[PDB]
Amino acid sequence: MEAAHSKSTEECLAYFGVSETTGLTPDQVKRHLEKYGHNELPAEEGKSLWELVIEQFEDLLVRILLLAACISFVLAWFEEGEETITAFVEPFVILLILIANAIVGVWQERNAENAIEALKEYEPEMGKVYRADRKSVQRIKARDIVPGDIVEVAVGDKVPADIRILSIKSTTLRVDQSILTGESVSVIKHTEPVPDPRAVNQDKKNMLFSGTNIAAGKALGIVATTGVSTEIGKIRDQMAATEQDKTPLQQKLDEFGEQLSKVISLICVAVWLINIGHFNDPVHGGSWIRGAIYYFKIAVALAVAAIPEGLPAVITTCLALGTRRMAKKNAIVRSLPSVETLGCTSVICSDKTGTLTTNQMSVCKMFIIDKVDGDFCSLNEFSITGSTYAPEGEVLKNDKPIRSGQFDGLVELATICALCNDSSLDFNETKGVYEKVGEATETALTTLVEKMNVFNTEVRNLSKVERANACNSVIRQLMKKEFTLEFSRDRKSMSVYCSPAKSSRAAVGNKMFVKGAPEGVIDRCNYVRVGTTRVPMTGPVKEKILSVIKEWGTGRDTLRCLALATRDTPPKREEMVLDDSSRFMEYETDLTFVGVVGMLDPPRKEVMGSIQLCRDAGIRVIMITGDNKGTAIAICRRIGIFGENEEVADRAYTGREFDDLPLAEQREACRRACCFARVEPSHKSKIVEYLQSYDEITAMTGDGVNDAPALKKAEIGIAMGSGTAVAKTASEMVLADDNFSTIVAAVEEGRAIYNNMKQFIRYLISSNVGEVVCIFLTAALGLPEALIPVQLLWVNLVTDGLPATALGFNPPDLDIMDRPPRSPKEPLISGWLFFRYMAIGGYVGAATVGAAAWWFMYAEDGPGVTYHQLTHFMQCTEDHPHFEGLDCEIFEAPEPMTMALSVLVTIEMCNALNSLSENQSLMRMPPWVNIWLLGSICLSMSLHFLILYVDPLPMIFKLKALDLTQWLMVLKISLPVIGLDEILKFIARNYLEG
Ligand SMILES: Nc1ncnc2c1ncn2[C@@H]1O[C@H](COP(=O)(O)OP(=O)(O)CP(=O)(O)O)[C@H]2OC3(O[C@H]21)C([N+](=O)[O-])=CC(=[N+]([O-])O)C=C3[N+](=O)[O-]
Ligand SMILES: [K+]
Ligand SMILES: [Mg+2]
Ligand SMILES: [Mg+2]
Ligand SMILES: [Mg+2]
Repeated sequence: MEAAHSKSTEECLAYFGVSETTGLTPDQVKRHLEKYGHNELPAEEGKSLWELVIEQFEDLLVRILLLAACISFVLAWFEEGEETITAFVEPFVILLILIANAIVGVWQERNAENAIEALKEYEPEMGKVYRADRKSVQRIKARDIVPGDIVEVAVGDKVPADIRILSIKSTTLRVDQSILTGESVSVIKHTEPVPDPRAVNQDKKNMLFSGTNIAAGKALGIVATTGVSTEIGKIRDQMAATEQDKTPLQQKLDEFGEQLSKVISLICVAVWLINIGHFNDPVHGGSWIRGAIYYFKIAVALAVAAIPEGLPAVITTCLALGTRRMAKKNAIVRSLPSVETLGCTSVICSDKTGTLTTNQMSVCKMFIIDKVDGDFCSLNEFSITGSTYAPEGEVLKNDKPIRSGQFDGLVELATICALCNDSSLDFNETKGVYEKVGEATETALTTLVEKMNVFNTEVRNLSKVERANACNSVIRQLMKKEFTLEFSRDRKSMSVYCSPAKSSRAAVGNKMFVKGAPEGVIDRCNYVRVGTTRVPMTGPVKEKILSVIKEWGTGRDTLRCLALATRDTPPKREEMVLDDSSRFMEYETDLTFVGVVGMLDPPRKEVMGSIQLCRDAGIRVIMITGDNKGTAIAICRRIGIFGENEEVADRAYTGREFDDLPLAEQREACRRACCFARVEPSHKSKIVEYLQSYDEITAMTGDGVNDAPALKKAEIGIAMGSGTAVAKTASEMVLADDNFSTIVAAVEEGRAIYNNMKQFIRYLISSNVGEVVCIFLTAALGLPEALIPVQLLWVNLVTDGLPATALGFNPPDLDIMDRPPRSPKEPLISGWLFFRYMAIGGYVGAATVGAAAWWFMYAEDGPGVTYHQLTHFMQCTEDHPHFEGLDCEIFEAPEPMTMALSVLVTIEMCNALNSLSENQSLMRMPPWVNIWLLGSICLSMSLHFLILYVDPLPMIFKLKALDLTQWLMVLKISLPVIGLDEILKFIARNYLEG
């Protein structure tokens, strides 16, 4: 039954056909279960199935490397008639890397969700119904509640379904709806229909919503909606329809691959076309394969040589360590490339209740009467530190710690807060936090008493369980609560009747403690207490009170105020009737004013500073709450979204205000406004969608069910640890300790990750360029091969593979978060940076062939051949006239190849130092800054000196120990690459941009 809110109670009972007193007949229950089903959502699919491994292979970089692994495998398997390993090793080790690259991927999010599921422990939901089976109320399974079921709820009960209220057994019924509507205060329910057409759940005050909590009172209702049809279920399907693209980092790596897939196709056809004349016609050789496609085969192999091969591992490595860093900061991350997405965020959309605030009422201000000199009235005002239900906090007077006990007025103020209270404080030892029992407004008073400690009770050696109501149990030993006068709307206050206990100080008679709305309570006061003494209510005194209450009610410190009073001479209890609550206001007269407490749903202490750090980084914060506008504006002014006296007007919109604007004017209002209040869960995603329409990477921070669709819509969703389950599943990042200052740390991380990522990409791609140039120059000049694929394989994975990993530990700049977020359209690799590594890449290729050629001609240790003999080494034969005094085996010597390899590994160690910064000289920013890099240089160089002197390795890498003087030549070739990059860096500093 949809829209049950807009229909009368008797109209709802007719829809299912069930008496209010009897209940559902088992015949009806059986029919109502086949026409509506079980009250539950589809099974939780937070299980990482083994089909989600293909998601790790959606990255085309891995796919390119996978494709390059397959086209490097086939040409060596069916050709050349050689089953050696040299051509076979690279095919499977690439495949061995990729399968291992996918391991960490499906293990990270698996380890993540196992920590997210740990956040909420199993507490099976139940429900209380009335049926024709038994007259007594029977507690049944929550899932077995059908629409049309007569359901009663009491204080503390979690509403099992979307229920239309029928009758409120108590005077008033308060319902906490923070997790669904973001409403900071509990709502009072009625039974009358709401004929509002465009009504939000917040306007539907005649129904109970599933998932919400009952604050106070009890009522009996009719279930109008169950299962996925409920307001929670509607959102579950709402986010199920919500679709998001790949993470900004993941899609930025993809476009780099599309650029690398082009040069892979470019050099594949370039080598194929330059050898024209030989191709496009069958020549002497290769008749088994028509067309002589031999030139195509060597072109494909050369294209594969351009792939950094080791790169898809060094990237995942960098993200992996950056993830556990956040884990140290109690931040759980779903996907690996989601650790960067917060580093390129332009707008952070945050929810209010539960996210920006603790969602726990806290008494922060509090005053009593100090002196009454007829015309002069002074007050004793106090401040209370805290922001949670925890008994942790001290009472201050004029920002100085005081003992509440030495104030007689405060002792009585506590006595009222402890006795006139139907709520308690409990310590959830499972979650390790303090939770409320009943109404938040009263629990705040309970917390206040525990913090005050008016009798100075030692509580040091008490467990957190019995600490929750320690100071309150001391007060409750003094007076005996005879009965309580429940809250009523016409009066807006409540009171309790108390008689002394244990005959202690029986000189005084019974008392009556009252609390309620200030103006209403004070109007019924005739006396004000000054410590222990009482004086009449004078005009000036009356004014001094109301002036402060009005001040605390608005402005700088907008609070929820509450006046506290006692009735020194209460009526005899036999002359009081507790049947009609309209008599209660009269009983609460001739009162004595004691004091007033100020409370609010306070912002988290880390929120204000975090917002400023985001602003300094150029990240605009925007509040999106379902709470009323007044509270929203007030919170914004405290955290720094708005100024103390800043004129908001159309920088803040409500649900209706925003829904009345045309679509064109709606998206333009999302770049101006920074506060949207009284907002449906639908609008939250729409605001995110609008910000994304201007190509802005926007984040979302929430905790409630109404935040779920927006948490999923954003590029990155951030869920609070003390939030709903659906919010946790809809997000990628989960703050485990609700620390808001973790976000700004995840921004610095994401900016440090991306910057370092550009570095070891440029570092690895430059090496492969040199290799391609080397292989090409060899085939161009007809020289002996300088580098064999087995050597380059070892290099790109080990020797310059892990120094690239050490580049992921480059120190963050000081100007890392004083600059705006990077541009979305801005590419990972630019045309300038392309030329930059292509220039040093070209040098590497020319240096490698030059090193080997040096050994053949001008090296004293070498044969000293001429250039013609070197370029015609294949025409060499025994006793060849043009090769006099030379063995043709000298062109297969391992010594010149060692030169080409030692010049390659050394030129990368120098390039590693240049890869420290992008535009900073080594003279300005010294190379001894990164100690992680230097360690990688030594280890890789250690292996290089290990790969020459060990003896078995030179026999498989075709190498030999280098000469003591020949090493000096290597340094005279490798070192200039520093000066090359230093030149490129020089015309970058204030010459490329200045
Ligand atoms: N309009 C109203 N309708 C119903 N109750 C009201 C009320 N206005 C105040 N109260 C009751 O007045 C107090 C101050 O209002 P506050 O928080 O400053 O709001 P204001 O700005 O002054 C008025 P606004 O809505 O036009 O903006 C409130 O405390 C309790 O009920 C409230 C309460 N509770 O959970 O909220 C619980 C409770 N018990 O016992 O559980 C008792 C209250 N009480 O007053 O006794
Ligand atoms: K997300
Ligand atoms: Mg290779
Ligand atoms: Mg919230
Ligand atoms: Mg108000």
